[PDB]
Amino acid sequence: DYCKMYRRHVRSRFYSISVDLNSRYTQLQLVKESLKLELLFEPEDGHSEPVHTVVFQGAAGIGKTILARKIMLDWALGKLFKDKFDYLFFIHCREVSLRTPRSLADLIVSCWPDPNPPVCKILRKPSRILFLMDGFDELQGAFDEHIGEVCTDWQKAVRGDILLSSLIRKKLLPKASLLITTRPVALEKLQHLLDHPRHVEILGFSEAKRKEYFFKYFSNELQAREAFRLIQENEVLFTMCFIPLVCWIVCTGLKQQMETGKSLAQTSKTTTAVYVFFLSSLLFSDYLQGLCSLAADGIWNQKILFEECDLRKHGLQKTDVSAFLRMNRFYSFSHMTFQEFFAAMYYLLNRDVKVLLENYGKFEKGYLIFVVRFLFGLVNQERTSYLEKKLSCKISQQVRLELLKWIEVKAKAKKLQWQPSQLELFYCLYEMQEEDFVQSAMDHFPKIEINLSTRMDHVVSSFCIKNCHRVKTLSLGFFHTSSFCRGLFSSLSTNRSLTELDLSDNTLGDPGMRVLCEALQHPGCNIQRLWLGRCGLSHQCCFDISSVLSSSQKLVELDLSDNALGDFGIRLLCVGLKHLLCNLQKLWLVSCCLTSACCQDLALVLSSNHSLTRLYIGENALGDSGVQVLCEKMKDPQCNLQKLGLVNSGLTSICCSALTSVLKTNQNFTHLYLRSNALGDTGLRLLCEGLLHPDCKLQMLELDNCSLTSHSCWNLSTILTHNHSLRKLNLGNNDLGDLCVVTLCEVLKQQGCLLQSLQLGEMYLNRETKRALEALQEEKPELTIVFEI
Amino acid sequence: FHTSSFCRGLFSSLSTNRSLTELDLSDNTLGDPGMRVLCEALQHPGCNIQRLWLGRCGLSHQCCFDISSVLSSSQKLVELDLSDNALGDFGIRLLCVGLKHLLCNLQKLWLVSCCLTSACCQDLALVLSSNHSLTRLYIGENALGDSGVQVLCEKMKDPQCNLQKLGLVNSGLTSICCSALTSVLKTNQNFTHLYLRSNALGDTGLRLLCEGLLHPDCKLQMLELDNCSLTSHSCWNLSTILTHNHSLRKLNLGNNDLGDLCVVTLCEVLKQQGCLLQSLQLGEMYLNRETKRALEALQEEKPELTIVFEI
Ligand SMILES: CC(C)(O)c1coc(S(=O)(=O)NC(=O)Nc2c3c(cc4c2CCC4)C=CC3)c1
Ligand SMILES: Nc1ncnc2c1ncn2[C@@H]1O[C@H](COP(=O)(O)OP(=O)(O)O)[C@@H](O)[C@H]1O
Repeated sequence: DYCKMYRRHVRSRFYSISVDLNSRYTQLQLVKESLKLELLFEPEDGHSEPVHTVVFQGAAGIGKTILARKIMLDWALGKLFKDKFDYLFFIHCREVSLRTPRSLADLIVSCWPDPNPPVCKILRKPSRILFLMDGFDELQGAFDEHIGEVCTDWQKAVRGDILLSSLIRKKLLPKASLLITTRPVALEKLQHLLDHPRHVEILGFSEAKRKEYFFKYFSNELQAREAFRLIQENEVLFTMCFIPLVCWIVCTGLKQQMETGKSLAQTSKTTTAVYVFFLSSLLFSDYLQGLCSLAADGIWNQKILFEECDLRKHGLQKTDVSAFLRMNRFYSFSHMTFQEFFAAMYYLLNRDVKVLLENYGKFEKGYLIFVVRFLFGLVNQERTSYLEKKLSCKISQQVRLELLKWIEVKAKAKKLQWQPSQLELFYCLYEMQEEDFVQSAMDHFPKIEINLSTRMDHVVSSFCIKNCHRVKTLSLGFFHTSSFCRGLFSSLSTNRSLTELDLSDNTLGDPGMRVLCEALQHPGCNIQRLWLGRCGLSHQCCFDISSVLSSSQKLVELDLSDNALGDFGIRLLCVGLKHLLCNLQKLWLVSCCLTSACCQDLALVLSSNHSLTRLYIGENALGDSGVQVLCEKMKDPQCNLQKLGLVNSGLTSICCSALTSVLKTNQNFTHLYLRSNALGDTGLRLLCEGLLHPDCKLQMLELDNCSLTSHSCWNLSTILTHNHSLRKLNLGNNDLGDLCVVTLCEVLKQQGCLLQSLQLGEMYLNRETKRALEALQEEKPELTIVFEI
Repeated sequence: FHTSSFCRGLFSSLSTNRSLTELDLSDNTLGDPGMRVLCEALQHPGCNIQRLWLGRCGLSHQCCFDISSVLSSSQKLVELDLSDNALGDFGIRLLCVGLKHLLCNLQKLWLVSCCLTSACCQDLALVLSSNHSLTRLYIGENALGDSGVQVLCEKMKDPQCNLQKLGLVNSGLTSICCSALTSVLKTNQNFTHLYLRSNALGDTGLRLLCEGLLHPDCKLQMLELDNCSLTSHSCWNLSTILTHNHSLRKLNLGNNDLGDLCVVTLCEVLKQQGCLLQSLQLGEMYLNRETKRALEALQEEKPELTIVFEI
């Protein structure tokens, strides 16, 4: 059969990567943004748009190419896509040059062993055909201008980029399958070309998978066990080994060490500089210059399949082929990271460094930063000296100052979208490992925002913020953590500059919140502000937070919105709040799944803590009973509460009498919110009962969506005519009628009203009403209106 | 609520009424012949009506001839409404004859949703150079387009033009007419207000408006941009407008995805005392907690600068 012979041929091609593939292969961890490899293309939901558009993301050396070759070999061995698919094809960006227009026939002929495939027979059922695009970072060189060029003929010879762009949007063989493996850097535009794709990220080895990989690498079990033990000797190296490429490099280095008699613990002692130490252990200035210039010209030209002319220009000769390079004549680097490393080393042995600084972005997915990363690696004073004394060369030093200036350029720029993320900057600053320069070039980050998804991220963040000395606002993202939280927040207590800490929407969980709590109550921490919205906490964290409040006198405000604390959680918090050393001022408790029962406890807080100015207990099933319980204790003039809020509390007019008492008595209760409460006109009249009081101080009174009516409208007129202190108001979603609006207008006309804002959003008024509102805006422009819906 | 005889019998006395000043007839389907009857009722010298609203009356181009005669014969009428009547470009061509008359004292003219096109715009231009009493025009919700707006503006750039509060709500414009609007802002010294909602101006259009907004001779006292389908790329231009325009005192940005960075930059720009803005709206978008804190702060230290950030 044709499929059997083609599968045998691709098995022959993909048997090795030399070194055998499957024997050295080890499983990886992948999660859809764990998704099993055998569970790839079936739709989890029965209404999935074509499953044929799946995109893959991963780091450099994560195993996208190895995953592609492994799935191809499985399809060549009778494992996967036998009863489901029939044909699998391989397309590579490096081989498919964008300058030469081609067709799908060319790709099939290249993939087929026979230069004369049955093209007529194999282009009838695209369902059982899957096209693979590996290394997508070499395709969008002209997608930004070729949006409208569409080709749908399989036999038509059109530029490779245009043809693949046509393939992506499912119009050339629309029912065929596609599998694209990409770097995650520059997907922002590609998702526009994608028709309901599935983004799957690759995370690499776990601990057991790492041990399996060392077993499958070394031919000696004892040597593999010693390598494993020395990997756990260095925690940093063990964390770095989640990338299979680093495992390969360290295994080869340990092989070279033990065969030559060198000790293996030296490899473990070497951190963050695996590539440089590996190169030094493996091993002339003309050779280095030629190879470095070859890598640099490949960088500019996006060329990997070098020919003789490049080596002629760079002075490289036939005797200049080594292990890093590979001859196929075709010259190609074994893995790209090596050529970025050589290009980075070039600029320290066009030599103008500014090409790296500003010509970034000309290549999709940012080849340069990785390059520049090793630049920060090499410019390290100890590493620079070691490079000079190991290769007898000299390293330029103005490059460090230029890179510093680039650091401030990146930090202080405005159009921050095009630049790569700040986590890349922190990777660089961890790579270089120069304390004074890190501190000096890092004092330019008053506000730090980072999103963490692996052990390496946690380690680099720990180092970076530990180096920080002048940071004020800090945010974190645990995008998937007791050990993680400990490792990060241990340094935060020692940080004497931090003042605001954002952790909203992170599912750090309850034990992580506990870890944060014992981190905070250390006397060194200077955090005055802590936001914890939607953290997924519960009543357990309230005990720890209460301890923090009773022990810390620097914290000012605090947020706990949308955590199911409950009335028991509030009961736990009030113990800390009532403590005489609590300096809390603003306390959010929105949507904390509360009930009226907690309200009583809250009352004691208002008579035990005087620093609490504004409370926000909206969106809870408090009710009239709870509001009355709060108000009854709140009527004391000594109570210092200012800006209470009861948004969507399900109240009624019953609590309005208590609110009236509060307004009549308290002299500091300025603001007040009541939206989404069925107060009614009786409730508004009851509020008016206290609003007219000469001792009132209410400086705003929101009533949006209170389900009001025009019966208490005279009360509105009275409030405006007599309240000389109220300066804002809201009436959204209240059917008051045209007569009420015009009476409001005529009341506002006089100079005795000091109102400075009013909203009539979202209702249908009249033409006469609109004229009256325009007039009142005309003669008095200070009194703003938002009447327009 | 169900009229030639009816209209005659009623409006015969209205001409003799020496006290009436405003006459509302919105939503009445009095038809076109009834509107004619009203017209011969009005142009009697005794009538003192200064205000006539005719929204959704179901009129057509036929009534425009009679209304033009009324305008050319009456010197007491001040404003006039014709919203949601299918007048058409021919109806506007008929009206402009009366409007261009030297005895027309019209000040406010609504023409919202009059089924117009760009062709009428040229005629309207002559009005602005023939009638100086016309202060505010409202020609929104029509398929005018960039060509029509350019035709209006090209004649509108004269500093002698007395138009103040033009409006182009939902006119289907684009950034092309923004250069003409920039010229208007650069030249005219009385064009205070201006509406542009529901127009796909874009960030390029906002930059083009900023080109004339920054002019020291500007006088624009409000600039609505709600639902203009904006973005954060021209955001520096927003900062520049607030930092340099000392006359603008209102603004609208509803239904514009500007992003958190833009909102916080807006905040920090507004912080300084060099900004005289007295209102701003950020209705109907999803902001951030830090954004909300910044907005609450700017409301705290300076209470005069109102914000409607809450959706
Ligand atoms: C921000 C984000 C998600 O980490 C990212 C964005 O872009 C990339 S990547 O595609 O540049 N890959 C890499 O940097 N891999 C990589 C890493 C380390 C060490 C090495 C490599 C490559 C060889 C040595 C240590 C952590 C990652 C990653
Ligand atoms: N599944 C795997 N099993 C064993 N080694 C792997 C695996 N994936 C990657 N590697 C290691 O990574 C190297 C190849 O990296 P590659 O897959 O080309 O990275 P990328 O896919 O990011 O280009 C090989 O030397 C190999 O040792």
